Amino acid sequence: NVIAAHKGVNQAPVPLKMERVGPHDVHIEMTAQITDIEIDKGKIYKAWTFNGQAPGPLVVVNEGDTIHFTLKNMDPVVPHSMDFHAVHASPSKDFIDVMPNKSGTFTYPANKPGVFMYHCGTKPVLQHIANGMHGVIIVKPKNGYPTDKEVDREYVLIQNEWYKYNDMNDFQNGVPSYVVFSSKALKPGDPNTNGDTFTLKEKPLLAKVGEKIRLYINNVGPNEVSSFHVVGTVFDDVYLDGNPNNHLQGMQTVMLPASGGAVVEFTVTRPGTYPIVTHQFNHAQKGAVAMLKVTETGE
Amino acid sequence: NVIAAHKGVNQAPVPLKMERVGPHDVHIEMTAQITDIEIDKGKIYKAWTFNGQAPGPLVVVNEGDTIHFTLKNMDPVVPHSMDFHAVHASPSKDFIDVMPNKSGTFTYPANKPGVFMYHCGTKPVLQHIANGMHGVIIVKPKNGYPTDKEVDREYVLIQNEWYKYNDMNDFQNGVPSYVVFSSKALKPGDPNTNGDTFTLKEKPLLAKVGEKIRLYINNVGPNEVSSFHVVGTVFDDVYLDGNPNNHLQGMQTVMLPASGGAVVEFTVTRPGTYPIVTHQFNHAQKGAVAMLKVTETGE
Amino acid sequence: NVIAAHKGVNQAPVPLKMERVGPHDVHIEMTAQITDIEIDKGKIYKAWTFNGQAPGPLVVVNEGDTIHFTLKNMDPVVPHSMDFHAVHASPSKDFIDVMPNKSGTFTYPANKPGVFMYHCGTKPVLQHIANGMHGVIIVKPKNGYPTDKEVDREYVLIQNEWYKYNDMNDFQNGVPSYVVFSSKALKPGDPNTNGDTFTLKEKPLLAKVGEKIRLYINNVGPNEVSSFHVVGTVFDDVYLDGNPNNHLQGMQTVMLPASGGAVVEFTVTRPGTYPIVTHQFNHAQKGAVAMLKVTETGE
Ligand SMILES: [Cu+2]
Ligand SMILES: [Cu+2]
Ligand SMILES: [Cu+2]
Ligand SMILES: [Cu+2]
Ligand SMILES: [Cu+2]
Ligand SMILES: [Cu+2]
Ligand SMILES: [Cu+2]
Ligand SMILES: [Cu+2]
Ligand SMILES: [Cu+2]
Ligand SMILES: [Cu+2]
Ligand SMILES: [Cu+2]
Ligand SMILES: [Cu+2]
Ligand SMILES: [Cu+2]
Ligand SMILES: [Cu+2]
Ligand SMILES: [Cu+2]
Ligand SMILES: [Cu+2]
Ligand SMILES: [Cu+2]
Ligand SMILES: [Cu+2]
Ligand SMILES: [Cu+2]
Ligand SMILES: [Cu+2]
Ligand SMILES: [Cu+2]
Ligand SMILES: [Cu+2]
Ligand SMILES: [Cu+2]
Ligand SMILES: [Cu+2]
Ligand SMILES: [Cu+2]
Ligand SMILES: [Cu+2]
Ligand SMILES: [Cu+2]
Ligand SMILES: [Cu+2]
Ligand SMILES: [Cu+2]
Ligand SMILES: [Cu+2]
Ligand SMILES: [Cu+2]
Ligand SMILES: [Cu+2]
Ligand SMILES: [Cu+2]
Ligand SMILES: [Cu+2]
Repeated sequence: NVIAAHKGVNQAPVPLKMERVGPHDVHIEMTAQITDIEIDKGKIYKAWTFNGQAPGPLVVVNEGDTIHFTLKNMDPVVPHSMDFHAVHASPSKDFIDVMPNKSGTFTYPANKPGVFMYHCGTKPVLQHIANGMHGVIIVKPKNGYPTDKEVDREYVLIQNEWYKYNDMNDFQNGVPSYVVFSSKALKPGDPNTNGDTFTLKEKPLLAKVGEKIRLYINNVGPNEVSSFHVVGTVFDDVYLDGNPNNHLQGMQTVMLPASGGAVVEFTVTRPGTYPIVTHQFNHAQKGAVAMLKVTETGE
Repeated sequence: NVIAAHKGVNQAPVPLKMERVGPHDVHIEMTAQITDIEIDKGKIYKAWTFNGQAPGPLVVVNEGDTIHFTLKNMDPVVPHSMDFHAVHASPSKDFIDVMPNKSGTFTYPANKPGVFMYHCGTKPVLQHIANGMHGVIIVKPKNGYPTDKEVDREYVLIQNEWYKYNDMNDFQNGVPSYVVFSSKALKPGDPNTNGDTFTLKEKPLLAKVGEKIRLYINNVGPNEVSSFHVVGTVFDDVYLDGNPNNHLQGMQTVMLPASGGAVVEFTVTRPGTYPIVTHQFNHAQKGAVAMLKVTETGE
Repeated sequence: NVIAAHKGVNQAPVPLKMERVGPHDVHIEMTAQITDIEIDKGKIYKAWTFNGQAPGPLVVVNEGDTIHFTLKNMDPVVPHSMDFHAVHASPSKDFIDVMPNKSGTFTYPANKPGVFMYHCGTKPVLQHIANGMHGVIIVKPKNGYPTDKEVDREYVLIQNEWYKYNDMNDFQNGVPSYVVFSSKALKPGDPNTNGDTFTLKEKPLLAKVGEKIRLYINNVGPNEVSSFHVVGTVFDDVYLDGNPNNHLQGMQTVMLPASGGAVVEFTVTRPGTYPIVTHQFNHAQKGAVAMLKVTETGE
C-alpha cells in the first residue's frame, strides 16, 4: 500500500533553516517530504518525514520565544501540517493543512520549558505519525535547571515505533515490528541519526569515566509507553517533561507516556559499554537498545 | 453471548438520588440495570450499568463525608455490587453482592480528596467493568486547590474501552474495539453523556478565549493506560489523583494508570476547536478524541 | 522448546548466602539453576532461576554498602549473569556471563535507597528474564522514611508475567498467559513464595484492624506496566522507587513501569479480606490478585 504517486519518490534530506530575528522571535522553516530510510538492515521504509529525517530534526528555542514557522509541503499528493506540543495555538487555525507544493506560515509562542513532541496533525493523525512525521522541540528554561553546574555532557534520545508500511489496520491493532532509538545533535559534532535498530549499537554515544551525563528524552510513540533505563547506573535527578519544578531523584527507570519527555541525569563510574533500553523488553528485543561507551578519555 | 434472561431487556435510565442528611453524612441511591447504549454509529451495546449510563452518573461529595449508599439491583439474573475507590471499607463486608431484585445499604467514609473510580466488584470483576459498570466519584478537598482562584470553567471527562459484547476471551486477550471519552455534569446545564465515539465531536465542550479550564479526569480502563493531552495547550498545573499535594506543572501529557485520575488545568489563548486525545494514537483512532470549542463569548 | 540438556533437570532450591564482612561491605552468593515451579494449578514451568525461586530470593542491604557478589552457574549449558539495578557498575566488565559450572565474583556499590529490580543480563535478555531470572533488591535508606514511626507491618510483593515456555515469538509478540504476584520474606516467619496464580489467594497475607501497612513493591515485567491498587483503602503515602524524596500522598493506584518499584503505605480500618490487584483487569483475571486478611488480632 504505497500510494501510486509516491512509487519511485525519494526526496533528498533538506537542512533545517532557523534564524533568530529578535530577542524573543525565531524563524524556522521545515519541509514535509518522502524519503527512504533503512530502519533495520535490509529493510527500507519510504517514510513521511520532516526534512528527510525520522524522527525529524531537532529544534531548540528559548523559553518565551515566539516561533514564526513555515512548512513547505514537497509531498506531491498528501497534505501535511505541524503541531508543536511546546506552543499555545488554535489547532483549527494554526495547525492546519498545507497542500502539496504549497507553503504555510504560522506564529505562536513557546512559554513553557521542556522536552516536547512535535508531529504532523493531518487526519488521520495516527497514519501521519506512524509513517514518520514526529520529532522533538526543546525549550530551554530561562533560569536553567538546578543541576546545570554538575552536568558534563548531554545528548538527545528519541524513542519511536515502526509498523508494517502504511498499513492502517496494523497501526491500529498490531504490535510494533520495530521499536527504536535515535539521537539528534545539540551541537556540531554530535551524532544525528534516524530511528533504526542498529546505528546507536554500531556507533555508540561517547562519554568519559566519572562524568555526569544529561539526556533529553522523548517517547514519540505513536502507541506505546516507555520504561526508560540506563544499565549500570541510577538516575540522580529527573525532571518530568523537562520542567525544572517536576523533580524526582534516585529513579532506576522513568516511565514516559506516548509523547512524554524528561530530562534525566546520571553518573558513569567505570569504563565500559552501557546499554540504554526501554525495560519493556519485548520492545528492546525489537530494536530499542542504544549504547553508551565510557572511556578513560572520552574518545 | 447475551445471557438469555437479558434478551429484550432495556431498562430506562433512572436518575441518581442523593441527599445530605448531616454536615458530614450523605445518602446516595443507585441502581444496577441493563440498558442499550449506542457506542458507535449503528452499534448498540446492551450495557451493564449503574443507573442506565456508562460510565455511570457522577457522584460528588466533600472530604470527610460518610456515605450511606444503597444499591438496588434491577438486573433480573446477575448479582452486582459497588466498590468506591474513594472510601475505606472492608471489601468482604461492604462491597458485597446484591442479588437480583434486592437492595443493599453500606456505610463508609471518604476522607481523602480526589478523582476516584467506582465500579462493580462482582466476580469476575473484569466482566462487570468491561460491560459498563464503572464511573467516577469526586471528593472535593476541604481547603480547595491552590489554583482555585485562577480557574474559570470546569468539566469532567472519563476514558473507557469497549470490547466485543460480553466476550471474556476478548476482554482478557483482545485489543479494544473502541476507546472513548464521556463527560459528566458538575452543574445544571453541563453536558452529561455516555462513552461513545461521536457525541463530544458533534457537540463539543465550550469555553471562551483566555479562560483557564480545569478538567477532572479518570481513566477507568478496564485494561489500558492513557496518555492524556489537549492539543494546542500545555497543562499549567496537574494534581495526580486530584490530591492537592501531588503537584506537577508544565506537563504536555499526563499518564494515567487504569483507574487513575487527575485534575489538570490549562489556558486557551485563541479561538478555535481544540481536540482532546489520548496520545496513544491507536486508541484515539478508535474513538478517543473529544472536542473543545473556544469562542470569543463562550457560546 | 525445552533445550535437550534441560530435559529431566530439576535442581532443588539452594538458600541465599549472605554475610556482612565490614560496616559497609556485604558478601552475597547466589546460584543460577533450572527448577520446576507450578505457576498455575496443573501447570509446571521449568524456570530459569536464581536459587530455585522465581522471582529470586530477596536481597536487603543498607545504603552505602558495597556488594561482593558471587554467582555460581549450575545450568549445564546456558551462561547466566547478574544485573542489579541498585548498583553503579560497568555492564561490560561487572555484569558479564558466567559459564556453566563456573563461578564469577564482582564488586560494586549500592549508594541509592530504594526498591530495585535485579535480573539476568545474558543475551537475549528478554529470554532470560521471561524464563524467570528476575528478583528484587531493597536498599534501606540511611535515615529511613519520614513515615517509619507510623508503620505497623511490612511485606514485599513482586509482579511478573509468564508466557508460553521458552517461546521467543510469544515473549516478543504475545499477550501474557499469566500475570502473578509473589511475596518475599523480610523476616523469619514471613511468607516467601514464587510467582503463581494461587498461593496468595489460598494463604493470604495477615494484618490486624487499624494497622498501617507498608508494601515494598516492584513490577519486574518483563513487558507490561502495572496499575497497583489495594481494594478498600487509599495509599496514604507513596515513595516512587522507594526513594524518600519522591513523595506522593493519597493515591488510589500507583503506576509502575517495567522494572519500577515503590514503597506504598495504607491503613486497614475494618476486618475482612482485601484483594490486592493490578487494575489492568485483564492481567488481574490472568492471576494478578493477592489477598490480605485483616482480623481483630492479626492471626
Ligand atoms: Cu505514500
Ligand atoms: Cu527580553
Ligand atoms: Cu535487525
Ligand atoms: Cu517573522
Ligand atoms: Cu503529514
Ligand atoms: Cu500531539
Ligand atoms: Cu545544554
Ligand atoms: Cu501496542
Ligand atoms: Cu504493544
Ligand atoms: Cu563532572
Ligand atoms: Cu540496569
Ligand atoms: Cu506512568
Ligand atoms: Cu447480559
Ligand atoms: Cu464538622
Ligand atoms: Cu464510528
Ligand atoms: Cu443514613
Ligand atoms: Cu456488576
Ligand atoms: Cu478498583
Ligand atoms: Cu468546582
Ligand atoms: Cu490492551
Ligand atoms: Cu492494547
Ligand atoms: Cu481567567
Ligand atoms: Cu498537542
Ligand atoms: Cu532450557
Ligand atoms: Cu561508616
Ligand atoms: Cu488457574
Ligand atoms: Cu569481599
Ligand atoms: Cu540467564
Ligand atoms: Cu534492567
Ligand atoms: Cu522495615
Ligand atoms: Cu504485552
Ligand atoms: Cu499486553
Ligand atoms: Cu498503627
Ligand atoms: Cu479499590
